[PDB]
Amino acid sequence: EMQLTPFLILLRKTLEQLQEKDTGNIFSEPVPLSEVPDYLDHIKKPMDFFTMKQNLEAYRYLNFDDFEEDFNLIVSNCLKYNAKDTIFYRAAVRLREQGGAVLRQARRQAEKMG
Repeated sequence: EMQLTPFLILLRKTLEQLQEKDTGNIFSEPVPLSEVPDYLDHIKKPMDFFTMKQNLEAYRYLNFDDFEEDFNLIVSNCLKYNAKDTIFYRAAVRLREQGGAVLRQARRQAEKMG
């Protein structure tokens, strides 16, 4: 029923909006494992906005929940790995806060499609 192209257009816009909230671009690329050698010790599934864009374009997000789940991993991995008193941890809290409103608006648009 629901068409694929307008859904992917929405996800592209939503991803851009989420990225815009990450003003430091600290989530724009994968955590460099060369520089954080213990990262995979703690984090089961790394995620970042570039990997999300690739997934998007590989038609790997066919419902809103799967897209939102990867965004949430960006946040949750960061909260997990970094101490509370760091800029990184607080950036993840802020992203959670500001990304929430973005996601809620985008999900309503997706619901209007079905």
